[PDB]
Amino acid sequence: SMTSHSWLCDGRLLCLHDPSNKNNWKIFRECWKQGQPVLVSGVHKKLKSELWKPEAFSQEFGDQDVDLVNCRNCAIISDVKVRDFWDGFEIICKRLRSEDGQPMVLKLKDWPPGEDFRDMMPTRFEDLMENLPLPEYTKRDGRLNLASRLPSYFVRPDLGPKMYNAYGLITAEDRRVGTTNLHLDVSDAVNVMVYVGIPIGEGAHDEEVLKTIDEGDADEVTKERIHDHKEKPGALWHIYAAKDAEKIRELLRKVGEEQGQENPPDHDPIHDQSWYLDQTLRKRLYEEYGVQGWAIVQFLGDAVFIPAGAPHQVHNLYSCIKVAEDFVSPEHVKHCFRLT
Ligand SMILES: CS(=O)(=O)N(CC(N)=O)C1CCCCC1
Ligand SMILES: [Cl-]
Ligand SMILES: [Cl-]
Ligand SMILES: [Cl-]
Ligand SMILES: [Cl-]
Ligand SMILES: [Mn+2]
Repeated sequence: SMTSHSWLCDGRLLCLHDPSNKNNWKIFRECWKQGQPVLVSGVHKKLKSELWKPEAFSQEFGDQDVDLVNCRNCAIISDVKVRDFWDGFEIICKRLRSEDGQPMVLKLKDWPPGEDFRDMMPTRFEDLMENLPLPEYTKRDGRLNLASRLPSYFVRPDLGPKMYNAYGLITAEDRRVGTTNLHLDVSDAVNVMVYVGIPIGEGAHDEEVLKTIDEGDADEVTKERIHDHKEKPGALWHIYAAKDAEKIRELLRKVGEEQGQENPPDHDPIHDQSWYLDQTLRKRLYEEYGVQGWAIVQFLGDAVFIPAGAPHQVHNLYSCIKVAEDFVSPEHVKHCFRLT
């Protein structure tokens, strides 16, 4: 039977089933006011799937100049063609190699650049914006989005959306690394998985993906989405309540000191965007500071709602294309106020 919703993270995470259901707000707003993230599945079935393929991005935009990051060591690969990234998205033997001769795990940095998404890709922009869930919250001019309505006493988000493109992490050592490191945003955001690329050549890399999800602390119902429904998993997220950010800063100041970093006692390890919380650090956060998070596996077509001020990190299981839009809900506008 079709149902309006279900629960993940043992009842702590709302999962809405129909992205275009006009009654979603009634269930959504109760969870959202308490500072929880929310998941909405099925957004891929609303989109024009031909507009979101890596081969199309390569063919249409391949000649533009970009920087990449090596996700294993944070090295920057300067001033290469965007086709050098896209043509290795799923075919492993086409990927740029490190000195060791291994194919690199790469992230495409700031592409499209700044606020240029709408100008460069007007048809993609239309397809996405017209199919975002909770549109009174997420559309540029929706009635519950205060972005366009606030004075300069509030930090206003840039014009979006922003695209996030990166390969999947592969090895046991890769389990300890992030695609995007732990950080927080002063605005709310919705992040949609529009494409998951399962590669070929080293195409049989299914079992380390399971160990990563398991060690990632994913719930039993989330593991049933793979084994029972054969949905494509993109990325493993950890999200923490805005109210726990200072306890996370205290853990990361202590670990920094243990590892011989030499940091003033007030510096901000979350703003630095330099940490990924691996299994050891997440267990220590829980045991020593009493802080619990949400471990979320974002499948193809899943939209993750991230509350303003909530620390979060992203670990790609396979190659992913994500598109995110910022918004300012009245529930969380305190997070972007420039005084007290
Ligand atoms: C110190 S901070 O965490 O960077 N911060 C203060 C601010 N004025 O932006 C806000 C960040 C969003 C959540 C509420 C706090
Ligand atoms: Cl809050
Ligand atoms: Cl376009
Ligand atoms: Cl809505
Ligand atoms: Cl990062
Ligand atoms: Mn973010």
